[PDB]
Amino acid sequence: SQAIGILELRSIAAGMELGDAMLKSANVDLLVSKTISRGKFLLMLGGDIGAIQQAIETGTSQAGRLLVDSLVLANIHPSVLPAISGLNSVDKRQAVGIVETRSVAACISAADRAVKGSNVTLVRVHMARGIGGKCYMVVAGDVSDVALAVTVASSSAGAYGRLVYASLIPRPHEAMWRQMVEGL
Amino acid sequence: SQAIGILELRSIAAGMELGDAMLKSANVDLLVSKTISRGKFLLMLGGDIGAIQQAIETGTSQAGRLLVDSLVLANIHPSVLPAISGLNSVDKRQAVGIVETRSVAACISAADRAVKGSNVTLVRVHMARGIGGKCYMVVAGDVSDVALAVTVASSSAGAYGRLVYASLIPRPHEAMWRQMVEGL
Amino acid sequence: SQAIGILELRSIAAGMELGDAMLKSANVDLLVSKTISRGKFLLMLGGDIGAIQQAIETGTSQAGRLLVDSLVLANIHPSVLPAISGLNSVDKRQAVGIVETRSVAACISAADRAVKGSNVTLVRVHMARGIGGKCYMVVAGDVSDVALAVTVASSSAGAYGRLVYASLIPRPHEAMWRQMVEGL
Amino acid sequence: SQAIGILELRSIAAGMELGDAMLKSANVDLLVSKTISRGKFLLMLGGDIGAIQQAIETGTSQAGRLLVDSLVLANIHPSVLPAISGLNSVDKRQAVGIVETRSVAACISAADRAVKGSNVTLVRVHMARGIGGKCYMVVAGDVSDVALAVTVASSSAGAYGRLVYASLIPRPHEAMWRQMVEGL
Amino acid sequence: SQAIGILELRSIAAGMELGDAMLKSANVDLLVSKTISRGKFLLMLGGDIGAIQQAIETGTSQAGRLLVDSLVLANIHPSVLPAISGLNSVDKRQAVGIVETRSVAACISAADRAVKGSNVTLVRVHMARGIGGKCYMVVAGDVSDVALAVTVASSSAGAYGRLVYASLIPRPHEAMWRQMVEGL
Amino acid sequence: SQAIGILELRSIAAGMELGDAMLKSANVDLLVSKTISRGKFLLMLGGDIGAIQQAIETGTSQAGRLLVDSLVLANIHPSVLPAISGLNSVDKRQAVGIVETRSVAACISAADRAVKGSNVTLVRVHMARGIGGKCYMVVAGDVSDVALAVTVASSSAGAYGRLVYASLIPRPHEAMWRQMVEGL
Repeated sequence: SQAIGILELRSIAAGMELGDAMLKSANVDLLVSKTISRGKFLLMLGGDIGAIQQAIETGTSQAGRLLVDSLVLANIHPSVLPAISGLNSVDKRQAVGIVETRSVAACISAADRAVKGSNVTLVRVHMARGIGGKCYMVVAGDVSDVALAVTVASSSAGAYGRLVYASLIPRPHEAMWRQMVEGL
Repeated sequence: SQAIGILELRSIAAGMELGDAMLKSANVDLLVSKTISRGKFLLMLGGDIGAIQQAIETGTSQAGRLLVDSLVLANIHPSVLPAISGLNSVDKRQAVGIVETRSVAACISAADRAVKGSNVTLVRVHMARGIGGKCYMVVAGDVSDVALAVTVASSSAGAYGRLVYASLIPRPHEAMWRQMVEGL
Repeated sequence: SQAIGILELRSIAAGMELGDAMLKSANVDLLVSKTISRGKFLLMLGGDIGAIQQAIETGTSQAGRLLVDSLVLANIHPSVLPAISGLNSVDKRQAVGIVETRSVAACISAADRAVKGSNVTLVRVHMARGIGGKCYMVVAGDVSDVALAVTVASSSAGAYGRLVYASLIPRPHEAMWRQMVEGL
Repeated sequence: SQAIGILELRSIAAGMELGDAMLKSANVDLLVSKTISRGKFLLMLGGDIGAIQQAIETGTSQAGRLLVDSLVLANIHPSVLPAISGLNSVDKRQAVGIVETRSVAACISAADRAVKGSNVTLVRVHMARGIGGKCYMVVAGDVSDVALAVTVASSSAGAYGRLVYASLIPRPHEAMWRQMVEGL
Repeated sequence: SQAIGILELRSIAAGMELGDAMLKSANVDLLVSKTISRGKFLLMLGGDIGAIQQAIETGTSQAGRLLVDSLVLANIHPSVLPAISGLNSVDKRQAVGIVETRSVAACISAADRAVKGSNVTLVRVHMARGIGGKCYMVVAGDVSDVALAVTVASSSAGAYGRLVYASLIPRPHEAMWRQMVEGL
Repeated sequence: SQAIGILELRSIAAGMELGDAMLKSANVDLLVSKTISRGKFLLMLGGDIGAIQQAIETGTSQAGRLLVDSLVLANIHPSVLPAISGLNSVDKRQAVGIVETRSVAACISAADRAVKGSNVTLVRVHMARGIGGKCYMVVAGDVSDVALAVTVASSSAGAYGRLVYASLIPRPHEAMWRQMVEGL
């Protein structure tokens, strides 16, 4: 199915010459393109596995030694990709769970295995910064649906030692709701 | 409600003179008592918060230099106590969950935070070797309630970080099952 | 012919979620599964070279950081597999041979190089504690065939140097016998 | 009177070829033989001072580099030998005494200095793990004779300082009792 | 019941200004008042727990930084106190036991638990010097009475790691008698 | 029965003055007398235990500090001695086994116990150099006879930690034959 591509650079200008260059390389779509402290830059792609590799190989080779890190992920549930570049609309307020990971590489793995393993709506996959720091996912649904989403995430991230904490809020406060599902 | 008391001794003989002692001191129940490598000894007690606090107060005051450590845990779901000393009757085979911890202090606190929080039956709590070794609990029930129990147990054990791994098995094999709920 | 697969994990719970997993993954047989001090876990599998390679490929890819080590052994005399998991029926008392090794990887390779090479019946293969601890095999039969088996086992284990000692007992005492072929 | 012989080997297989050997060498009795962590092996023999000295002389000369250590103990109260290999029939429940030592060499010398010195029946001598690990004896009888046995055992073991702790329990609980005189 | 108070100073003159000052502070009684090598001084009190604390608090505060150590013990069998400042008269020559301890604090504990735990006559509690060196007790009575006195002392001192040796002489030589019970 | 005597010197001329001097000292026979790198010299004797000791004591005392090492072995099967100074004639081409040892002292022990323990013909006991380096034996006979010869050798050398490898060639190539039994 779909794929996630990531390209992290040490120069902000390069990430934009390499941002516009991967858009013309294949039919990939841009999800994240923001500066990271203190000087690094982040690019996140998605789409067909062919387009992604053809786009990530494109940027990596041109980046040369400006490239700080680049990864590509495959077999990603399509409902993960809009959780990266934005949110997903909640159907109705219900139970919530959050899984915090130690590296963004493990964060997408735990969500992919969480949507393909339950019925929750993956709300958003936000990162406090970078590609090696605190990243979290948010999921909502039944008290049971969320309960299964966390355990598969707590396993897929725990099996790689990149897990910080995972909690479940069955009755989330009206305030905390509009912060976990909407961010503010 | 109920309470757990634990006393660890540097001596096997010192544990037994104090073992019979706390039995007479009040109205507690003897839970665990066996050799801990390379020669430490472990005691566990389950009764009322009053009977446990005085019994443990009897042991820590007379253990002296042979006392390695002691701890008191209270407000415990009663079914935690028989899962410590023995097994709980598995009504019918269903889903199985196991949380593995590094500290039995964090194992019981995770086990207590499971039976209060879900409809699973706390099958057993085992300690492979030591009060700082690989302890783990087992819970069984519907795939829904088991996933919740594994998460509330991993939340309480993960906030203390003594969480090693926590997995859920919905469809356990015939060979696997008689080894999780019975041990052998 | 047949094949052996082995997966060692840093976690007891992680071994069991993966244990039930490789059972469903193909057509293998569960050989060994128990706690390894101070808290590692061991898995062994016996089936066909195809079913074992994919099952082990399922486990090493999902064990992650909890994976201590893994290994695949193939082209195995079938009677090695039951000597691993249990005992083989001693027809009549005769001579006894035992080769003791430091690595179970070298123990099975010595055990396989014994039953193919002599008419002895591979009684049992035991692992006192660990995949790097004192493992040993036992073979029985005529004093002639047993001496050959001890030598071909010590040749294959001595070229790897993980050979500790290998002795032959032609006239085993009544007390000795029920301890070598049965263990107790 | 009688005598005890002890031979400790670095190899499990080397212990068994030599085990059957000393059985044929004279008229001794096989007392103990089991795996000692992490892979040492232990042998104990009980017979006559003549049969034990030659049997041990047979083993130390042929053990070579695999020999960890050996020792001969003589002029032993006969009832020490069955307390080493097994248990002694507790006639009726009474007072219980236990002396815990660090060395089995000092444990037997304390146990021998107990049955000669009091009317207690030496219930059992156990070795939790190793010839340098937590060994201990158990004696039973009147509260009078048990206290004397614990003292003469602690005097002989305390002059060697390998004494860990020595306690007396006059009124042992029902749970405590079946664990001291039987072990479980 | 009664109490033991101890005050150890670094100045001999101060221990006598503070010796006469605690006599007028309450109704306490003086037991020991001798110089310790090389310059330290010892004061030992007894009587009601109120008088002792009121006397020991008196000396400690006035001693200031001349105070080397001060302790107070409670629930002391009254028959211990004359064994400190002197001896107790033997009713008839019989069995004897001696318990040597590593600190005077543990020496009074083992005797208190020895008289309150048997029927022996605590003869004397002498110290070779100081409050942190070799101190011993002497007890006499039946062969059984002494046997129980030693084991409770060997436990009360062993549980705190301040025990050196404990022996029992059932038939003490006529000479050694007038040295353990009378000192010379 | 017979005996083996060995005398290793640091001077080549001394080993020949001491070579001719032990021939006139008793009725001993000379087996080996060759230079060892880089300057050491080797003398090997045989015959009655009286003659050997009387010859080895003769050379050792005269050698003074030129003596690098000297040993004497007793109860040697007479068929070992011609395997040292030369070969033994093969009756018919059959199975072959070779045992390599880490010190010449263990090499003669494993052969002595090999001829006295089977029916093979000990072909030759050659050393690549010195008395502390790679020495091997060669034996021929049945596939079974050799199989027993190796295991007793692999034990007698393994029990002293001076064993390198031991193999068995049941169908030795026509070429390798004339190299293991004849040397070339």
